[PDB]
Amino acid sequence: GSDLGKKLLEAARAGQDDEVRILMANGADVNATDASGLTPLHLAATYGHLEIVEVLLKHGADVNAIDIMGSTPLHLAALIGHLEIVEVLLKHGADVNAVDTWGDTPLRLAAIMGHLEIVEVLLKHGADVNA
Repeated sequence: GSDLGKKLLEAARAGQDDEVRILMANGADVNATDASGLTPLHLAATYGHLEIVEVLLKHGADVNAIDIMGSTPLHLAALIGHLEIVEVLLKHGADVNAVDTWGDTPLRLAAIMGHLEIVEVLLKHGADVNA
């Protein structure tokens, strides 16, 4: 039979907000992970799907879920450059100073990418310049 968690990951990545809600109401685990540890929240945060990020969080998504590389959804939003998603993640308790496998924080990632508005937001939320 079909895997609801795999469908939830695909709906979160595709930006299908109606399907995300339906899947979860029918038993899809909000914290379903693929082979690399990516959750629906990691995918919605990467693809810039703000409403899906908010829906996932309201349904109990782990805001600080880490994949095999230690990337939290905040790392992914800061790297790509989704400002409103960074702000929503921080509001829901994202670890501003989370360090991935390469020793990078969301602040480092936003800085190297030249995402200055995100840099300022992270710093205002307690990003440690020495982490």
